[PDB]
Amino acid sequence: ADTIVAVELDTYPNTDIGDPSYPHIGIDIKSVRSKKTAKWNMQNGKVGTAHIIYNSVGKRLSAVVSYPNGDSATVSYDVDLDNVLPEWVRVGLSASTGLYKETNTILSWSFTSKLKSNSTHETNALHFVFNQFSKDQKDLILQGDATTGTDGNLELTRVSSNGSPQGNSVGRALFYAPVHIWESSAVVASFDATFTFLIKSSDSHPADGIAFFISNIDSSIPSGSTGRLLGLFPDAN
Amino acid sequence: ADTIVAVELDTYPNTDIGDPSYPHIGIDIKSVRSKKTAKWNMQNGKVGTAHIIYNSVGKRLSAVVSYPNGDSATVSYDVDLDNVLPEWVRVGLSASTGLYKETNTILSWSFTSKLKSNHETNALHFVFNQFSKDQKDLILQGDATTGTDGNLELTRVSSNGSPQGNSVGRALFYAPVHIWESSAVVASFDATFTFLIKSSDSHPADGIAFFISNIDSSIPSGSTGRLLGLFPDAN
Ligand SMILES: CC(C)(C)O[C@H](O)N[C@H](CCC(O)O)C[Se][C@@H]1C=CCCC1
Ligand SMILES: CC(C)(C)O[C@H](O)N[C@H](CCC(O)O)C[Se][C@@H]1C=CCCC1
Ligand SMILES: [Ca+2]
Ligand SMILES: [Ca+2]
Ligand SMILES: [Mn+2]
Ligand SMILES: [Mn+2]
Repeated sequence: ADTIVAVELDTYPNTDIGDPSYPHIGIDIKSVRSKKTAKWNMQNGKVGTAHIIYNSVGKRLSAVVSYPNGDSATVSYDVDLDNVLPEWVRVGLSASTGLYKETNTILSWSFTSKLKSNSTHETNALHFVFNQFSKDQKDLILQGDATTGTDGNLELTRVSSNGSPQGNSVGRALFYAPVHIWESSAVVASFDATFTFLIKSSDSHPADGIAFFISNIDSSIPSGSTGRLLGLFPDAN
Repeated sequence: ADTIVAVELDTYPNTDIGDPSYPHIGIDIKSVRSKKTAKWNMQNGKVGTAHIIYNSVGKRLSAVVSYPNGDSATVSYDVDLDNVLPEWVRVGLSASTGLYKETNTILSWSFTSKLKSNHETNALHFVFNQFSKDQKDLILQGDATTGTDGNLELTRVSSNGSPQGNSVGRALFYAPVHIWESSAVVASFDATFTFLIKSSDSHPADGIAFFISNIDSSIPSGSTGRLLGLFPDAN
């Protein structure tokens, strides 16, 4: 079982897995059962924006999803992610479909991590921005059904050439470089990710969702990780 | 009068008011009496760094002071600045000395604020690693001058290199900061300065603070020594 820290955009209410009875954002530490959730008025076929932020001083991971009509949901959780994450990690995006299905299209993705040790404004830092994904995107490690098509969009799960999503699909995009999320003597580690998405469905019950995740370097899509496990977890412990 | 939010590097234990009995860092919302505080053993004459951090989603203002030897102190407060702060305000540095005195030298000051919404994102980043005699993007107040040594001297220093007593100075960024907004999914900022606090006297005073306030903030009077150039009295 890989280590996973994630912010999950859960579109399908699995009440078997302990998911509230509505779509929701959640914060997941090493389990699909969120540590904290908030109700999320998913808007069909609209372009949504997610922001994940964490600084290691206040030790609070936060997320906010928002749609252009003004509506948004926030969730936040307290943890020393240094306790739970390895020094070095990859970061990425995950999505999945089940019997219910939905476009898991990523239009934009950006990330910044910064390690500020004990000195004069000299920081280890990494910052990347993707607003156009391209067929051959050599700095993404695509896994599963994820393709970065020619439309400038990351499709984390399968889609027909006719705009209909495929069920039973799992996909993920990881930055190629490992990220220095922490190190022993590190007074401030902090990161933040934004991504824009289009989750659209002809279904009543689009499913399932998209997630920003951090896991160890040679993280692969774990088996039995589709639909409700959003490509992150092998099972639902 | 002019609302304030500060992170104070308070070097002098003023129990006549509300400090703790050791030098310290604290988060001040409208009052010198820190809403939270942490023990901070400032290292005389050693160059240190301070990082203020805040995002409008988690509602937690955080701050950490560290020196090169590894040592650092941290303090956080849950607070929704959007509720305490005008949409538009200036940010700055402030410092003061009293009977006891020390250098309040700023070597570097940087600042980022970002206001997002539904890639509609307004932002303001600035960085000073060298201050110059003619810093037209700083509004200097009180005894603050931008020395010839490339540093910002918030309180008065001698031509010799020693500190004045009973001094109070502050540097504010010229441009007003849009610190939050109506359709603001995220309104976050973060600020580090590096500083050199030096005394020969056995107990230095009084401290340095990063602060946020309305656009027309001026030093309220007599806030020297224990009030760190920020609040009029000790309420
Ligand atoms: C929504 C999001 C963009 C994540 O806002 C975060 O607070 N990042 C801001 C700065 C924007 C970042 O994209 O540069 C402050 Se958080 C902190 C900034 C320095 C790097 C670590 C994260
Ligand atoms: C403490 C805090 C305010 C968070 O420091 C940030 O890293 N701003 C620095 C400013 C560096 C300046 O050169 O811009 C990093 Se932001 C900047 C963005 C891309 C180029 C280098 C770093
Ligand atoms: Ca679910
Ligand atoms: Ca004091
Ligand atoms: Mn869920
Ligand atoms: Mn104090």
